Amino acid sequence: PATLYAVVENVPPLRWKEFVKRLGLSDHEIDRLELQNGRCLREAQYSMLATWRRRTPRREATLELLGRVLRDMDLLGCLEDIEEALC
Repeated sequence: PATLYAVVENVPPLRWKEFVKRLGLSDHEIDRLELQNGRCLREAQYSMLATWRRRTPRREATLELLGRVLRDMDLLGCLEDIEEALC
């Protein structure tokens, strides 16, 4: 969960969907995330990091898949900040 808060802050909100597209989650589910709760953008972005752990069958390394997305988006600096959150 703490890593999810880091990804929500380190990753930009406006381009979050693009970051989500790099995540590989169903594109249509991404649009539905706003319906789940758009009153709180952090809750929406958190929905991706939270719903992903639930909907995706990833037993562990949830940030790992996200980290690879960061590297593709040149967000390695952000992962280091997110990594600091875990530490």
